[PDB]
Amino acid sequence: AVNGKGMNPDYKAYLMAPLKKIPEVTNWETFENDLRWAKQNGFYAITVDFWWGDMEKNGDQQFDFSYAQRFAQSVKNAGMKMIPIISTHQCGGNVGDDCNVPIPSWVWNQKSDDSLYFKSETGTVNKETLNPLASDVIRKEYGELYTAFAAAMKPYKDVIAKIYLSGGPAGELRYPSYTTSDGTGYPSRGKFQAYTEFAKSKFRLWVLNKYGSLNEVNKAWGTKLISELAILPPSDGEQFLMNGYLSMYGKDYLEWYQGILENHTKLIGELAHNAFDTTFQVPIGAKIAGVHWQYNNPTIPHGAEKPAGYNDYSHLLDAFKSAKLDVTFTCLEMTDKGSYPEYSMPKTLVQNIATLANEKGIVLNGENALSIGNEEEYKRVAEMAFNYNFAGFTLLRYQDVMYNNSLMGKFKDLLGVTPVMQTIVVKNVPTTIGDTVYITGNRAELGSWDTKQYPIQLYYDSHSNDWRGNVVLPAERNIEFKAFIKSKDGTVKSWQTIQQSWNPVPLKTTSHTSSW
Ligand SMILES: OC[C@H]1O[C@H](O[C@H]2[C@H](O)[C@@H](O)[C@H](O)O[C@@H]2CO)[C@H](O)[C@@H](O)[C@@H]1O
Ligand SMILES: OC[C@H]1O[C@H](O[C@H]2[C@H](O)[C@@H](O)[C@H](O)O[C@@H]2CO)[C@H](O)[C@@H](O)[C@@H]1O
Ligand SMILES: [Ca+2]
Repeated sequence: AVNGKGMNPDYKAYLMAPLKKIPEVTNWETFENDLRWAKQNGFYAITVDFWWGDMEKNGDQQFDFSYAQRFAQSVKNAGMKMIPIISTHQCGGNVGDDCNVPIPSWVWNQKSDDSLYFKSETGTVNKETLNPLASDVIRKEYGELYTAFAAAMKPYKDVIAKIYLSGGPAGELRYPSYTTSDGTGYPSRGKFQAYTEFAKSKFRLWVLNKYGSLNEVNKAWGTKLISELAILPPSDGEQFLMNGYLSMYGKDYLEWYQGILENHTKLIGELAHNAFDTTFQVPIGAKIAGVHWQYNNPTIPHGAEKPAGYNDYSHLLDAFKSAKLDVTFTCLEMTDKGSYPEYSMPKTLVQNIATLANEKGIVLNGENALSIGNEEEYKRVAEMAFNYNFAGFTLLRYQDVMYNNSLMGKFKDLLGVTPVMQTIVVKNVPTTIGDTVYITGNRAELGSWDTKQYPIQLYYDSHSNDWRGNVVLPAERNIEFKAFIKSKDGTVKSWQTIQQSWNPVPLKTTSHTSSW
């Protein structure tokens, strides 16, 4: 893996449940059979959306956690674990949405102003989730829902492995910048969603709070605004994305725009920890979308990410760290294109996020953006997961593998693996001062024969006078590997003579010993 390391010891595979209720797509008895089959194929837990529109449908504090508890019982019956997603977002309207579960309609009556929803540059209204700006309502409702859900799930704390929060559209922490109705779907540039009267006033007061007065604002932006009401978000989104973003105004607007998402993260994180920590003691996570299109566009750089709220990934990730939330990223199955008209750089995106997460000590998890029907995609997911220190991978979605034995088996082989610690010992390595030893092998867990950035580093054991290392390998999988020396300057000096193999890697810890 990157930086002489191996696969993450805590790696786990998860499976996404259907979008609809089990009773609609199947029956409880069969569901339990499925869960046992999934487990048989390396899946540790099943992630599931518990829709806000279902749990507090009729009115404020009129909860219905019956489905959730029933679901939990079957998971317990199957001998599995579950990862619930408190979905405070709408089901239906996004890609792959075979459902229609809006958020509680009575919530929109709480406010008389447009503070609860989103409005695009062109006036397209979005209501598939609450606008992070209405923190007062978010605090009341999410606090109430998180606490209520905790109480109802208390009896099943044993089958709950982790809890996901919903940061916005599709359960991701972002703005609804890419929708068909707004005409901003992939691979188009996104539109900013801060055009409600409420959003305008918040930005204005935020700016005035930072500078104090219009005189100091104009002095900082090098502008000539006559009135405070002139302080407004980008009237021309494309122009802003072309060069407007480079100005002091641009920096300020993007700071606020993204800041709203960072504060949201710290809020829902605080409420979540307060609600679940004492009872469950499990990690809580949230998701960051994979806005890979218009990434390397020359005229409008990151033209889709910015309107979604993603301007400074490093700054965004600090919010997760402080809120004590694990991060989940998607697009692990895709590869870079970076060509007109899409300018799609998914792989590059993932690598950057992973590197940032890893340097910040944030636990990282991944998902596939779209359904997979070929082992090739699984292979890509494997390269990223095992080489970029991902703590877990969640397959989207249930039906894809549950009703296809061939695809299910390939998933088992490549991704449904159990990481086991093993000691690799190499004897008689003709090293010179400055020489470092490494091993690389066929599987993605061993760096896929890469010698540049994915090899696993070995160290010299002065007591036994050899090179060895505690490497984490996939249990019960056949592997082929070879040791090699790297000169001080970072170039391959030589390779071990005979190719080594372990058919298969033992489930129990031991050591593979070979000579140069
Ligand atoms: O709030 C002041 C004005 O901001 C925007 O204008 C920006 C423009 O969006 C940006 O691309 C350019 O670089 O800077 C100007 C301001 O200097 C709004 O479009 C204006 O209506 C506001 O008055
Ligand atoms: O079941 C979890 C969520 O699944 C969908 O959202 C996915 C989307 O389909 C996928 O392309 C993208 O990469 O990730 C998101 C989030 O995992 C549903 O649309 C959501 O409503 C569900 O919460
Ligand atoms: Ca409530």
